[PDB]
Formats: sequence, C-alpha cells, structure tokens
Amino acid sequence: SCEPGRTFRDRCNTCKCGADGRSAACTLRACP
Repeated sequence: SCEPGRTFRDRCNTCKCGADGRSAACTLRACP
C-alpha cells in the first residue's frame, strides 16, 4: 500500500512509508 521510505501526503497529513511497504508513521494536521 506504500513505497518503503517514501514521504507522502494523506489528506493534509504527512506520512513516511515503513520498510515493509505495509506500514507508515503519520504527522496529523487539518486541511483548509
């Protein structure tokens, strides 16, 4: 579901894809 090590947007949130491409750590923020 994600490219390992890639930083991507999900809504206005910023996510880093985990090594397995099967996980991510997300910084949550509001959209306008």
